[PDB]
Amino acid sequence: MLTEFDAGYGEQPFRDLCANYPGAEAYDPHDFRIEWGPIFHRGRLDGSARVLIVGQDPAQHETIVRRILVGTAGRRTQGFLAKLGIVQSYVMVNTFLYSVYGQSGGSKHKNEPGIVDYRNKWFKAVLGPGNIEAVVSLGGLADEAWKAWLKSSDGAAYKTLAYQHITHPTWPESSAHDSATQAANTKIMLAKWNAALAALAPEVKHPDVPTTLVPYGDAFKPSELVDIIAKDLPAGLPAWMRGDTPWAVRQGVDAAAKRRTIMITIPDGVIP
Amino acid sequence: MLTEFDAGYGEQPFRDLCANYPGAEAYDPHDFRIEWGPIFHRGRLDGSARVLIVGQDPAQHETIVRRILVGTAGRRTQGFLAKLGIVQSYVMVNTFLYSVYGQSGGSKHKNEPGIVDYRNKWFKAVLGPGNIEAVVSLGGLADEAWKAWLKSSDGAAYKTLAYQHITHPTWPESSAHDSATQAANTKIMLAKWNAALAALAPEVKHPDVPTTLVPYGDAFKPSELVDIIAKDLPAGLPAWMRGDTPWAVRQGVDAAAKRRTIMITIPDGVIP
Ligand SMILES: O=c1cc[nH]c(=O)[nH]1
Ligand SMILES: O=c1cc[nH]c(=O)[nH]1
Repeated sequence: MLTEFDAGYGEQPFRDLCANYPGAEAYDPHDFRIEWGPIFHRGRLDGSARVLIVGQDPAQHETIVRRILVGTAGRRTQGFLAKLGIVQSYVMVNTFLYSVYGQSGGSKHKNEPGIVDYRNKWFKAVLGPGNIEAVVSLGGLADEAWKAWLKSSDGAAYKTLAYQHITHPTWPESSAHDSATQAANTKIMLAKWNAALAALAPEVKHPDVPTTLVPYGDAFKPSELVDIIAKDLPAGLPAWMRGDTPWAVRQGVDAAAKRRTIMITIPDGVIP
Repeated sequence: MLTEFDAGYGEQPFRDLCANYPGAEAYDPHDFRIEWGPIFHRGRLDGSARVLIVGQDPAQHETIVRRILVGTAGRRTQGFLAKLGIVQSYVMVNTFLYSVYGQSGGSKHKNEPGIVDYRNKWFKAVLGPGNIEAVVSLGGLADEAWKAWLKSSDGAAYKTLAYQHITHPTWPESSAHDSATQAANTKIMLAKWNAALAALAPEVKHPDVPTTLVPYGDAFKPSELVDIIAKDLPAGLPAWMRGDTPWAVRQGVDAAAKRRTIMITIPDGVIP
């Protein structure tokens, strides 16, 4: 009928934010992939947001879509929020603007003023209206990011919020090699996720659709992997860039080659 | 004082346009690369527009920047407009939303009833404010596109509008293989261009900068290759995305793979 899209960052305070973002003076160019520029958010900036997701750092798919959480992690997160009856009314700022280069990480820089101060201005901007009913952090650094926000002047008012530390969507796969232990560490992730949902269900009193909580099983049921909605992607992008199939990856013979190149690859079935 | 960027298409009437665009029902999926989405424009949509550029079709350098004419062609067009003394005050629009898949030139469909009307839907919108001081078409289908606009109801008001059809900026390289023949067709494009500049310059009464008209020589002065300005690119996009060096190309072993894939590689010098 009509196809929805995220107009982007026209309205203040987001215009100045996207107009005045930090570079090498804050993010170390070797430890952070600043070469790809910053990806700022995913979701609503009009106030209709009820849940805030605090993620960790972008990847190759985010680098093309220019929105965060549009890969596997985001697709698992979508379903997580889908269980809360939340289908679009969300906001998702990543901790770090740029991706960590290695597991060396931003954790070497998690308390750097350049990173924290800027991130907090975004926190303040999305929470200002005060329509956020819950907060869900993805992983450890997201947690300390949310905590570091709360110990600040502007953050103190949000200590009563419904924050919830969550394990990082892809811990299973980055923690493990065999697929047995990965599934084993998937079962433990879903368990902790269920705990968080049980904790958050009562506090989200404005869902997009009223839905009674259906807990995760031992593994990811496909119904619980929801494609990113069109309203999240900028004008024109194709629906294969928000689908169930991977379409972006870094390529190179050595670590240097991989850092400079990305390959976009359209899934089979789009072209006749 | 910092970097700029294109908010996107959030103010009407452009958002509804970007929300209701034509797809396979208008652009033939075999002849057009509908697979990458439509790219809508480049430049100003706030009324500051002075020149309308009607280009032909997007390329790889337009599938990423999401803006049209951001490669060699755009950089030549950029240099062209600099001579009219306008450095930002422009609007750029293509004949086709999607790129042509082949050498034919997507002419077989140059008269569709879904392709043409939409292009005109944009024309009416960009001309609506009535501050457009000049029109420049790039190549044959660009030329025929402007004429097709003029033969319509809403277009009738613009037959008096200063218009110059010029050779498509990449005519030299798409014609021949030898450096010499490309070198031979060097002033044949400029000289023909100089006339259009001579013809429009007096009618471009509101430039961004008072500028002395300098006709083209026989070849492209490096100064006549102007990098695309930041305000044209969406928020966050790295400045290597709009530099003097190419950074995107199609790759594959057969024709099918090549249509599905795109390699982006960052130029040397971005990463220390
Ligand atoms: O943006 C992203 C992408 C993957 N994982 C995250 O935590 N954030
Ligand atoms: O946008 C573009 C890019 C290349 N050539 C064109 O005609 N238009």
